[PDB]
Amino acid sequence: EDTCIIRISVEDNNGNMYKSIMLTSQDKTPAVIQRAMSKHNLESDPAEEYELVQVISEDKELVIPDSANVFYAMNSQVNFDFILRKKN
Repeated sequence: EDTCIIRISVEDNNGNMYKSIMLTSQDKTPAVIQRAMSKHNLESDPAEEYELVQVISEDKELVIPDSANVFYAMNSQVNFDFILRKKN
């Protein structure tokens, strides 16, 4: 129970996949941002250098780090896929 695949690619490329581990069910903020970035070896922290966007469905998208698992707080929604890219 409580399980979802979380993917994170902070390096352009609209196809190249980076992360996608279905951890138990709890992770997102800088903690997860490091598992996908610090892991491979690309940009770090989605602060201002670059931004991300968690696509869900209907109307539920997140952006910028500090996302404290914003999702299980009250429920869930299909799988989790976050795409990040450089910025200013």
